[PDB]
Amino acid sequence: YVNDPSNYQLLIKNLLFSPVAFNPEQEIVYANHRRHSYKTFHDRVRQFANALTKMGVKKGDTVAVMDYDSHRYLECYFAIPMIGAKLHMINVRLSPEQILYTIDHAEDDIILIHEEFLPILDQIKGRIDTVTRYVVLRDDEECEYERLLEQESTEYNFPDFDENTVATTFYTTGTTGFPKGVFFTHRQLVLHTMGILSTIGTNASQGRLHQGDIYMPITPMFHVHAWGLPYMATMLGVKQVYPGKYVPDVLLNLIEQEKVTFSHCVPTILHLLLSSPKSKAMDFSGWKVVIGGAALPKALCKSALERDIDVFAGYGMSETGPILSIVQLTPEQLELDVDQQAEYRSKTGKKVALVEAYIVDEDMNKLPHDGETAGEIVVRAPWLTPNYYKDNKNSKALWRGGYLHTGDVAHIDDEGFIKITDRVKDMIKISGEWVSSLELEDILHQHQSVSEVAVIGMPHNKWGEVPLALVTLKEDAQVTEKELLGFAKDREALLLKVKIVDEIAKTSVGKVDKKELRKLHL
Amino acid sequence: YVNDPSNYQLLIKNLLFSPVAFNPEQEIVYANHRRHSYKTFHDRVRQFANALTKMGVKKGDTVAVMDYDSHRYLECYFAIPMIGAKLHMINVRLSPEQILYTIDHAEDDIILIHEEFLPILDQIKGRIDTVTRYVVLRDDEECEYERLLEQESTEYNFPDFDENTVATTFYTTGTTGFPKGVFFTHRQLVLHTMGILSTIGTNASQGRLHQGDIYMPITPMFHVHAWGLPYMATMLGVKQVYPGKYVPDVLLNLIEQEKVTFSHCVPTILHLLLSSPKSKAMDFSGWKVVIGGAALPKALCKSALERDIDVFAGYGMSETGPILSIVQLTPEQLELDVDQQAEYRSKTGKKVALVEAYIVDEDMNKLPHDGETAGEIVVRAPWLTPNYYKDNKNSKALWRGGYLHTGDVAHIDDEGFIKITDRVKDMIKISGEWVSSLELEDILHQHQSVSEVAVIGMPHNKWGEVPLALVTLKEDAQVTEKELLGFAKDREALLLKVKIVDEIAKTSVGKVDKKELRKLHL
Amino acid sequence: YVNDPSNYQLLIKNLLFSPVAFNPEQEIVYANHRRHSYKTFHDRVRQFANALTKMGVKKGDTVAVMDYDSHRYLECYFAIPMIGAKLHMINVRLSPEQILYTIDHAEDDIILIHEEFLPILDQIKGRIDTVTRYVVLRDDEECEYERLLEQESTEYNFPDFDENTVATTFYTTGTTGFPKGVFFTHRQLVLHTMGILSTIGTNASQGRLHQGDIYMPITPMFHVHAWGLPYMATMLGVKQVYPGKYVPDVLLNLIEQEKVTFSHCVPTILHLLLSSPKSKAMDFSGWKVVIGGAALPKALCKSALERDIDVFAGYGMSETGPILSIVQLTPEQLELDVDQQAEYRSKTGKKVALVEAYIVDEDMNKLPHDGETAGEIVVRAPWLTPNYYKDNKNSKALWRGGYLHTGDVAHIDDEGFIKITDRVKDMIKISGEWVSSLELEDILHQHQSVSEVAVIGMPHNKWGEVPLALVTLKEDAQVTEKELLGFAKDREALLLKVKIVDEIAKTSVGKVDKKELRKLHL
Ligand SMILES: Nc1ncnc2c1ncn2[C@@H]1O[C@H](COP(=O)(O)OP(=O)(O)NP(=O)(O)O)[C@@H](O)[C@H]1O
Ligand SMILES: Nc1ncnc2c1ncn2[C@@H]1O[C@H](COP(=O)(O)OP(=O)(O)NP(=O)(O)O)[C@@H](O)[C@H]1O
Ligand SMILES: Nc1ncnc2c1ncn2[C@@H]1O[C@H](COP(=O)(O)OP(=O)(O)NP(=O)(O)O)[C@@H](O)[C@H]1O
Ligand SMILES: [Mg+2]
Ligand SMILES: [Mg+2]
Ligand SMILES: [Mg+2]
Repeated sequence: YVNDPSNYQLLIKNLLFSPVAFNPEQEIVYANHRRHSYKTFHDRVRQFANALTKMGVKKGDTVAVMDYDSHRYLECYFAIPMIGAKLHMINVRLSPEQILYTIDHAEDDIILIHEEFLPILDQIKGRIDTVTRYVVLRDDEECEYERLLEQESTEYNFPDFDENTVATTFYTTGTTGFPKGVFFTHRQLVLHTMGILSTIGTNASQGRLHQGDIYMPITPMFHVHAWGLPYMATMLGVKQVYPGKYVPDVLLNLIEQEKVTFSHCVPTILHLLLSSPKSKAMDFSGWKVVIGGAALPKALCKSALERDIDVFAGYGMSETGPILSIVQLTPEQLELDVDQQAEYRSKTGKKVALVEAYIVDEDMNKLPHDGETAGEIVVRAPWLTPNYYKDNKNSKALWRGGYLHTGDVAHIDDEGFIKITDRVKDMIKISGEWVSSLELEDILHQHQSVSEVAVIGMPHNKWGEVPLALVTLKEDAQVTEKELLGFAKDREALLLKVKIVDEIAKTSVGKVDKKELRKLHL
Repeated sequence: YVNDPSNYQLLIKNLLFSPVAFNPEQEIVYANHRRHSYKTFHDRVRQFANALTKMGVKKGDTVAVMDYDSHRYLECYFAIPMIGAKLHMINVRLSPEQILYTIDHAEDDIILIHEEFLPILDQIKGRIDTVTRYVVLRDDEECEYERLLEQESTEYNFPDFDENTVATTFYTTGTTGFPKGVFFTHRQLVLHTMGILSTIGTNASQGRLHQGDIYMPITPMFHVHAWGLPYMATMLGVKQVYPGKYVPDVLLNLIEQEKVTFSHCVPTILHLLLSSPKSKAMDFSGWKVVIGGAALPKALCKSALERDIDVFAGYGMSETGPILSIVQLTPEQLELDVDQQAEYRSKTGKKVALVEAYIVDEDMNKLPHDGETAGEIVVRAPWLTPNYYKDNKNSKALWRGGYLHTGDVAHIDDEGFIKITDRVKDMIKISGEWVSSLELEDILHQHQSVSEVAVIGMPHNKWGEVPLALVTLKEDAQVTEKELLGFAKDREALLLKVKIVDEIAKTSVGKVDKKELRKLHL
Repeated sequence: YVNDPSNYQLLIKNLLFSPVAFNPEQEIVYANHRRHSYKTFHDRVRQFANALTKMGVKKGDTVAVMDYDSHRYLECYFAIPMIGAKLHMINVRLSPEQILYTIDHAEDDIILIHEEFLPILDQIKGRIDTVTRYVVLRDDEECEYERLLEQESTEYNFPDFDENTVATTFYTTGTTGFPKGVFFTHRQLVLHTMGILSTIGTNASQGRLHQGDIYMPITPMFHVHAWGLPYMATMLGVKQVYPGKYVPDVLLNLIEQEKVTFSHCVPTILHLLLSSPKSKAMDFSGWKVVIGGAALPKALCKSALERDIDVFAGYGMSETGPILSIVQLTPEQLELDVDQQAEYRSKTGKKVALVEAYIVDEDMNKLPHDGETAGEIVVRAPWLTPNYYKDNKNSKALWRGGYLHTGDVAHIDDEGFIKITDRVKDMIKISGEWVSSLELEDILHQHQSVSEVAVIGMPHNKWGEVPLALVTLKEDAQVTEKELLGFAKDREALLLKVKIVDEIAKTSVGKVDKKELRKLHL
């Protein structure tokens, strides 16, 4: 087969071999374990490509990875798609049965697994069918990955192919069902990297990623491509530090010792870092954390700002690149005091380059951006999944009306800021209105004796759903007093019914399992 | 969206609206039930398109059909792909559990079902999830299909789209596993129609389909697109007769009364037609039957030829268009007596236009075409399925080495004739050689007291498999005598071990279930 | 670059290596010069590919050919596109200045020229810039083509590429302007071959091309791909005879000696063949000539039919494949006497498979097919050129309204027969009506003393054009008598003005130059 050289294909190999800046002596660091350079990283990628080719991996095969944040994961990220194979990212926090389901669904050919998840694989080994090889990863010289890499040469000619070939795949958390498989191509990943770099690098003076930064991930990195940050960092040729296990002390040592300036985490990990005693005598005025898990609270943002940390929220939903929104503050808003700055930073943010992001009601009428009217977000972007893997009913509901349906209810204002209120499946329909469960669950959580609250909604057969607030307490506070306090705030008349429960069911990842609560409590 | 008009897309709507010949007053006949014209057929197709659009069917939806050969099936064949939807063909001869599996796997949106398969649907109705509507078809005016057609107008503007959009899908019989989903696009179907028309219409004087023929199908028509014949006939604008139930008497009346000249069936139906008493006083010297089920025997071919019937074999395997080979006789071979003509007609035939069809061993070395060396057939054609639906392990084994693996062992000769010997999974490996089970099962079936024979193969742990001949008899013939007769023919020394069984297990369609025999008998 | 094997590309190499029928011992014959077999033809094609690769020809280079009908031209037809280069066909009947213009416009890299056109090249050699090599072709062993072929081996691996790569190009005759460059791709040529084979091979009993025919071209073969016949014949594996110079005696010897059954020519050559004395004692009842030049007259058709020749007209216009219409007679019309059969055969014919062919007025309103209303023909087909080479103004006028504008006025009837009346640029607009010049020029040509007549049209500044009939006579017949005879036939009142001229200007090919007549006579 002969192709004309003029036709250019967007490939990940161009992301690695044609960076914005390449520094041969820049360091890739795996926490207290392994330091090497970029000129060693490229040779390592070529060696891994040779080893994969020797192993029988081809243009259609699937390699699954199950480990922590390390140099090996970045090497996989770059080497497996370049061969033409597909990289399946396994969520290690799922239950072993869910992991078995995802492995059978994806039909992986090779499995690279750390030596820490071996007991999990022991339970799920008899019932796995398609895997011809397991490669055990270790933090010492006894690693099979290192043994397989050290036999091959550092020379490899990476092929080019169509830019629409699938590169990566992973599964959703599954709070509402079984996990859903989402996949992306080489083109989509390259475009996402360039679009996000154009959006966040061109900011005037706040929340920008540039070639002088030092990057350390704090998100799982096996979920949403670690927000695409490991790709972007590799394009900038910046120093990269990989922590591994996420122990707050080792993280607060890696920051400081390595002078990390850019990272991204979730509100729980940020709270753990800020509350650790070792952080009380630590300098934080070089750190730019990006919070993208869910619903950055105002108090956490204010405390982080008072610690002189550049904190801003981002919004992505695991099948949209993932990045769709990033908080960017103009220099006029950089004067505002800590309260107003926290208010602006806590929002989901404005849409990134090449994104439509309309707000819509049902039937698709494109509600106005007045700042209080709420509706589902429908988006168009170069890096959206076209459907779900081996699913057609949910794929059909995903792209209804020619737009991707996120399933999140939000209100946009005149300035373009987006504020998510709830999920579509979690809204409470009283008569014809959609009542967000999050707002009144926060109202009830403002009580001193309330530990946690979940609102679901119970059928009335007269007007519709009626909110049901399942509350777990720490002290003795009475059921009637919750209703009295709720009447004292928020109009719900007498429709707020509160039930005291011993525990509130969670999911495997850690989110609240509302479907399980509906199963137990009507 | 704007497309340039110069770019031409191969679509089925071009197959219908730009035929080789269009005759407005040509007849479409449904046996003793409904006669109409082509000028009524086009209006009917447009009415069905309007009804489907009114029903909510869109460019990605799936419509399943479960009925006999009729005008309605042709209307579905043409109207469902033109809308952009996908036509799922349901094999009604499968067991209801297998039908449920295929329905769940395909995720059909609408189901059109005859009133005869309603009891089957009753068993499989609770466990079906994706179907929003069932349309019951009837042979009287009470048909819901006719009621839905008569409400709409005969005007419709059929959209154009990409020629790689999937048009049809169906599942394999499943003699070796569970059924496998295969799909084809608009381009592939159009190319298959044109290629087969070029191959069979240009024959000099034997076995040709031309614009003066009358076409009646005798194959299921819900399996392999009825060999693509209903499309091809519609391109030629020839008279089409649809029998329905396949009763030999009604078939032998439709031939004669309608003067059918071209058809296609399987050896069992042909034997039933030839053995019917009503055929003893019937003229057959205008009929050209195409036999494509499996292994046209020489005796049947000779008797059909003595009845002055133009009989020739065709080879296709349900995921290759299906047509790959057609027997075509040069005018020199038209002189040969009935025995030599039967020998030439019983073969699978030469490859059709735009087909490679190499013979190969294992490891892919492309064995010579000497006429006795046997190997697997590997093909390349414009109309091959790229993979299996929602399957990746079997898809990977399907296209190994860059060629489609049929799984049939055959030998090709210098003239180009192909003769299938067995299936790959049915070959017996004694020491290093592949022994076809079909040849020695025929040898054993030549016995007078043998009713049927199946050869599978039993492990020896010394050289390999050892053939095991499970034989069902009609009379008293002894186990030792089978071995003695086998030694008298065919070198197998003493390796032919014969076991007498009461019955031989079959599959749902009617083929011999060799996997079940291996499960019962070791 | 790696491509998946499932994706199939329509290429000419598949036309050669995957035919409908391949016969190794079938003969390719070059009249009284060279006989070889197909097994020699394939080796010759591979040798030519090796020689072209050795010469520096690449995937974008251009090779021009300037010779007669021979085996070498077929070898070029097949070998040059297979390499990926572009085959430029040079019309040797154009004036040397026009040939220079076309050569400079196309920018040919290599030129293969016969030893007969060498004096023409001598005049046009200084002013040619892009040609790095001339290869002189001869009918003896001193041919440079044979010398270049005999040095290479008969083994070559032909590459595959995109099916939209340009394969052939040539220029129009230029009766209305300068020649216009038209080009076609591999896909278009393959589709044209298959579509025409499906259309003409499936005819019941008249005018069909099958695998038992013997093919000899009588059209230039450097113009419109010789109607695509050399490709189609090669797909059928039929015997091919190439005459060379078109001497009527050698043609009438090649027919008879080689038993040619299928050919195609123009009315002038057919008249010369029928009027030759050697044809008076010749048997013609196996010959099927296809007449596609222009306007097959009824008298010629009747005389050819009385000679027991199967004659039918075809319509194509050098940028539409070219074939768009072929006359096909149903078996009911095969009973009709010679007069009615000649009437039916003289028409342009019905459209071939996959062709729309609407009749339209100006502004595009799609006039009815009543049989007498005339309008321009607008067509859609898989094998139409998308634009003109290096032209954008005429390309824009070519595809106005989303349909290709042929520029011919015709009327279609209820049965689908098309009858061209004139060209759009040749119609005479009296007040608001379009008067065909051909009809009244035939009326005037019915006079005994008229040798030839051309009607152009002279401005009146009152209602519009007024026909002007320039007539060249053989005898003394008077100007007034032409008008009197014209009034005796045909309503033109007194608007038919006739002028006697000594000679009527023709074009380089031989058609009447109406633009030159407008330049000389107002
Ligand atoms: N910045 C944010 N603010 C508020 N909510 C957010 C933010 N980022 C993400 N979310 C929510 O978290 C979700 C992340 O999606 P995902 O990672 O697939 O988990 P999931 O939706 O629970 N998986 P599934 O149960 O299959 O839908 C989004 O759909 C939002 O509902
Ligand atoms: N002319 C023929 N001569 C001999 N065998 C044939 C012929 N035509 C078809 N066959 C056989 O019949 C098969 C038809 O394939 P198909 O309709 O999918 O049934 P199947 O193979 O049993 N389905 P599956 O069990 O999933 O492979 C071919 O694969 C051949 O093995
Ligand atoms: N069967 C036919 N009957 C009548 N006229 C025909 C027939 N076939 C071709 N023609 C005419 O001949 C033309 C052939 O086109 P072509 O070979 O390009 O010559 P041309 O039109 O003179 N070149 P150009 O001057 O650039 O348009 C058609 O456009 C018709 O006008
Ligand atoms: Mg989600
Ligand atoms: Mg099969
Ligand atoms: Mg023209």
